[PDB]
Amino acid sequence: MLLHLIYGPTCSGKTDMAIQIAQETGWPVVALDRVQCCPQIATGSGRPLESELQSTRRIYLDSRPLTEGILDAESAHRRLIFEVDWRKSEEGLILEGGSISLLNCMAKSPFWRSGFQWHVKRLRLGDSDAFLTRAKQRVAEMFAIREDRPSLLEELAELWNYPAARPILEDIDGYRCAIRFARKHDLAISQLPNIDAGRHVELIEAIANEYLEHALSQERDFPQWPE
Ligand SMILES: Nc1ncnc2c1ncn2[C@@H]1O[C@H](COP(=O)(O)O)[C@@H](O)[C@H]1O
Ligand SMILES: CC(C)=CCSP(=O)(O)OP(=O)(O)O
Repeated sequence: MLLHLIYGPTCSGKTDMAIQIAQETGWPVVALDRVQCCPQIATGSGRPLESELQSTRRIYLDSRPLTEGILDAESAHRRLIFEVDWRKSEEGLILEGGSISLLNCMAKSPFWRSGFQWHVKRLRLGDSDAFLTRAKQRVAEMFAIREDRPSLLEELAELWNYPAARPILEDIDGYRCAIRFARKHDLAISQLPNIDAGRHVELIEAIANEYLEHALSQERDFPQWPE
């Protein structure tokens, strides 16, 4: 089997790159992401829109309530090995994502050491300013009110109802920022999606800066995959 590994920092265009290869080849893409396995934060966690898949398939390693905690990395790694192992008859698969703890498991795992052909692509963080520009547009996309999917702020207000979701979302990019932003301005979290004209802009810029923080960590902690 051919495994087309696309990894790299947040807001690097990885997902679209993967969808395009998947349109051409017909192969599924397995999301190398733990946080995307909670569909209740589909939007904030980066899941492509159903419209954006262009009819390609995108495979998550689990589907789990947020309050069950984010999928741990060794469990996600067991799962990934299984989604690849039972498709072993197929020409190729696309593995795309930015999970730091999960890429590190793949790099320690003997499973990948043997038995596959590979095309490996590592996307890198650009200049920070260009990064923040892409980040801010991404966040505004995740903030847009559509008919077909809850916004980030809507996902957050829904879950804030459940006290056990609170600690968990405080450890997730975007959400952590949005929560801190609410307390900073004395806003109920319920209120974030009604927020004045130019406070929308502060919050977007604040999240983008949390995304770049994360992308810096990804660049530090990522494995160096051989290619
Ligand atoms: N898709 C995602 N969306 C939001 N935050 C994420 C995402 N993936 C990782 N994180 C953050 O980075 C830490 C996850 O570690 P990892 O999966 O090992 O990169 C999480 O604890 C979140 O704080
Ligand atoms: C880490 C966050 C906020 C979203 C996950 S999707 P990504 O950000 O890994 O994706 P792209 O490189 O934009 O496809």
